[PDB]
Amino acid sequence: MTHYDVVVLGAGPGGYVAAIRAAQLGLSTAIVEPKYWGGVCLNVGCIPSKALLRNAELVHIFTKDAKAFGISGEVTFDYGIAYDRSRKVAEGRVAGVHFLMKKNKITEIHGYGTFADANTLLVDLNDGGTESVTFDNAIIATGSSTRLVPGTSLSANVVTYEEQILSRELPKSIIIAGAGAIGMEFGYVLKNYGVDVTIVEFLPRALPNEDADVSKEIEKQFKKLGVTILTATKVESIADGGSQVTVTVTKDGVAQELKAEKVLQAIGFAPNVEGYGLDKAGVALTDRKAIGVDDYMRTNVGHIYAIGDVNGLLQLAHVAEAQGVVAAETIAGAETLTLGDHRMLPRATFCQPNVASFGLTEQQARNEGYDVVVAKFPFTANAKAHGVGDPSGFVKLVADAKHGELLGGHLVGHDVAELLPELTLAQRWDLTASELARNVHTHPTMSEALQECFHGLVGHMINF
Amino acid sequence: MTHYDVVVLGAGPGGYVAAIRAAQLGLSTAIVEPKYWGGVCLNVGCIPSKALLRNAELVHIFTKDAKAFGISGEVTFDYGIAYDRSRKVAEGRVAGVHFLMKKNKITEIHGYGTFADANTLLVDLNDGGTESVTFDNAIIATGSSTRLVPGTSLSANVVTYEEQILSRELPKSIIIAGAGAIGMEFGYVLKNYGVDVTIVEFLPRALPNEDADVSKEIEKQFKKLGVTILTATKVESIADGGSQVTVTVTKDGVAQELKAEKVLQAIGFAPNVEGYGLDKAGVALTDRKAIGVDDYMRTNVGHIYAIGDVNGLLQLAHVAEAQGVVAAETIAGAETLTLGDHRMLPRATFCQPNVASFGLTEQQARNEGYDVVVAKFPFTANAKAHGVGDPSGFVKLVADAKHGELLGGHLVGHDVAELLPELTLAQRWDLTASELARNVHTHPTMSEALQECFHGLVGHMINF
Ligand SMILES: Cc1cc2nc3c(=O)[nH]c(=O)nc-3n(C[C@H](O)[C@H](O)[C@H](O)COP(=O)(O)OP(=O)(O)OC[C@H]3O[C@@H](n4cnc5c(N)ncnc54)[C@H](O)[C@@H]3O)c2cc1C
Ligand SMILES: Cc1cc2nc3c(=O)[nH]c(=O)nc-3n(C[C@H](O)[C@H](O)[C@H](O)COP(=O)(O)OP(=O)(O)OC[C@H]3O[C@@H](n4cnc5c(N)ncnc54)[C@H](O)[C@@H]3O)c2cc1C
Repeated sequence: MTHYDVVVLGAGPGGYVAAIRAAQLGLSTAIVEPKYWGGVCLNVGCIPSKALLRNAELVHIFTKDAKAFGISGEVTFDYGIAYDRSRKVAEGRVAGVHFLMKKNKITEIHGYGTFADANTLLVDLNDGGTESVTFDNAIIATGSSTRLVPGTSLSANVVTYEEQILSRELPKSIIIAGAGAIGMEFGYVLKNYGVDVTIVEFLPRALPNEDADVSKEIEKQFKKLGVTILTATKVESIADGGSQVTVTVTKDGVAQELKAEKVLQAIGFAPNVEGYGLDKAGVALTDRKAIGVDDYMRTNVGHIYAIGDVNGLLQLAHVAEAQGVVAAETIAGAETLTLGDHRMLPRATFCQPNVASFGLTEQQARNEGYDVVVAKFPFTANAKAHGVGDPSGFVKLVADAKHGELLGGHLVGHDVAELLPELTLAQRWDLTASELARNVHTHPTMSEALQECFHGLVGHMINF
Repeated sequence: MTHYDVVVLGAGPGGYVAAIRAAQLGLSTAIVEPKYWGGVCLNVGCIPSKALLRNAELVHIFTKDAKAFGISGEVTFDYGIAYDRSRKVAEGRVAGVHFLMKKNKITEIHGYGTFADANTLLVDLNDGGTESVTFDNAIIATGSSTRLVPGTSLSANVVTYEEQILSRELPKSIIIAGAGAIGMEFGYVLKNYGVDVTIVEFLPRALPNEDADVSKEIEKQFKKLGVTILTATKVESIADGGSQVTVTVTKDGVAQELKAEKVLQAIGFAPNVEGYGLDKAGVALTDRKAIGVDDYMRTNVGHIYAIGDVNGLLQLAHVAEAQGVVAAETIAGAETLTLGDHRMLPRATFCQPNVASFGLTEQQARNEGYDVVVAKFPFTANAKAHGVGDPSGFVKLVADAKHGELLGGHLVGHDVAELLPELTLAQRWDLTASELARNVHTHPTMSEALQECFHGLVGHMINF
């Protein structure tokens, strides 16, 4: 039936952006989405959570630091309003997507898509109808879905980020499976609102993907916040009894029964790869059930690309958009530039203090065989940190002794997730610590912490 | 009979930092300071003021968005406590300075220095003594002082940043002369604490040194705050009546009276150049009554350098430090790098929303015959901005069409002062919009605004 130069499956951060880039390159484009315009990110992930995170932060300040700031008076916080605001922000962002589609003359198709042929797509319109769509190129951005603990299932008390982020009421207590960004974030929010929070992690450290120093620090903050985190603990089963939930866990042989009114499943996310004829299109998967892809987001099938979480490279919004652009451009044959080693891409957990990082960890760089060089500067020695009321955290940078090329960056502190830009730019365009050390940073700011690390990397730090 | 390889006048940011770099380079160093160790910045400038801006920010967040965040109850902010914190933060930084002086084996000389020769310094010790010190090199970092309005004088109710920032009690009202960073910052603090603030600016724009777009925006914010700003108005005279101060001003060829309990004078700062025998050393001044220097902070006298506000290039703390390094490095004969066109150096106003900028403004870049290219991006289209509860402001970039080289950056919004690093690094190391547009930014962050501008600079944006 209808035909288009390019058709994207999914309107998440990766899908709607790849669609825009395709449109900007003069390519007839259409996007197929049945539910979430803006994907999980805008509707029930990035956007809404960051809103709640901010609310939780203020509850923290006007509580634990009220006296330190000369604040008096009895004050209370209604999570309901927090919830409502988060939904409003999301709602506004979603509206933006539809605007962008209209502005770029991108055709929207409201329904579920299924590959019938290598260049045909059968769509189940949300109105009940059904239309066939031919395409010379296709971009799969179907995202991913939360992976539950083997043997367990979702119920009224055992939920995923989705059902939890849409709850206007909070439980008296909760048990979170997974100490990843998403798990830590909910822990921060919930705890700040009076919910007893226990976080269980199979690996030996919270935020295991991060550098060991970062994990150790963020664990200090959470324990200080009142959150109970259990590492090297394995979740055996989750039994929802109605009045409460019993999660059996094991650690070094000993097994105990943890009970809470609710349990959030967040151990990981597995790409959505089944149910829409990926096999009929010819697209192959990986040993990890992820869509195989090359440096150009291209799949085993030439005209079919896979971007976003569906390829499991780095399940993060900005990555999905980045791959989307690389997908569209390469399709149009226009100038593009592969992202390269996806480990060099930035990431951040938005609890307070923030956790931001990129590249390899100290240990990682070592095992890799590089001539590792490390510099670490505490925020207790930063003026801005003291002025804002959060002197915690630090900036740890990793480079190679040869010419001083950055290998990675690991930060923890007040909104440090904004300090990554300079680092990645330098690593991507080969700017050594020597050049970084000659860049003047405004005073007084958190960024100065980076400047000192640049100095400690090259020669000696000044204000330390 | 004491002699040193290098002698530093003034212990402000540039001073003590210069002394530090010198020591690190194995140079016998001594620093002369009679009053403020850490200079105006750590004692009554940067440091203390930033802390006060943080308290004011929290007062603004509550009084205006308390319900928007679901905060219920009535609280009170005690400025006296805010004041006490600012002093603690300050004394902490000062104490740190002495630490670095000892750590680097730098000799502290407590007293006022006066030149007698090009290699001899007479010192009026604070203990009443009077000794002399010789040197092979000298670094003049005597900072600046408040330039009063012609014909006016200081008094009990007519003060400068020093008396103001050091007062624990607040006035019922105040008139601030000068809409520069310092003036605007004080307005914000005082207003948020219940004071009736009126700011008078000779020029037709607040923050006239910034880009017109930024000035307009910041002017709108302050109006909503309740701050009265009179631009294109000249202060004719200030009469301290004891129980009331009268400020005669002229706007539209018509003189009129403005009255308040106090009046802050902050129209500008003049480099400290007299009273310490600069002529005895034979150091020349510019037509602006500032110590002349070359790209290496070198004065007309070969072994005499001047850094900081004293040279009036760019009166800021990071600038002073950066110049100190170049100075000390040049003396020691170590590899260095000139800062270059000081106009490209970053600056920021720490009121909320912040104001951050660097390089040329749009109009300046045009007047200088550049093939100007601009890219603006609003924060209302930024996910993080909504999450934080302040989508106001924007990011304006200006570049040259030749190769997409950056000429200037002008931002306004939530703590945007932390977003300059990437921009100045690129401008300093010939990275263009094209390389900048290929740098992925963590989502969702304020820095994503930069990323959009980069795109709209190389061609077309994405989320707008
Ligand atoms: C609570 C939470 C917080 C997060 N916080 C962050 C953060 O701070 N930063 C960050 O970078 N990432 C964050 N993430 C992750 C981020 O949301 C994902 O990385 C991102 O959404 C992936 O984008 P995507 O476009 O690949 O897919 P998704 O956004 O998952 O979108 C896929 C879309 O495709 C549609 N679809 C699927 N199959 C079909 C089909 N067959 N036909 C038609 N449509 C289909 C779906 O309905 C869906 O809307 C967070 C996630 C969660 C759950
Ligand atoms: C209220 C206020 C807020 C500010 N906020 C900021 C901000 O947020 N960010 C920013 O970057 N800048 C800010 N500034 C500006 C910043 O403080 C100055 O740019 C910086 O202090 C200049 O450093 P300096 O070393 O040149 O001189 P100063 O710090 O002024 O120090 C000069 C020192 O020299 C000493 N001295 C003078 N003559 C002699 C002599 N003959 N012998 C011995 N010692 C002598 C003095 O006693 C003094 O301590 C602010 C300034 C004020 C007033």
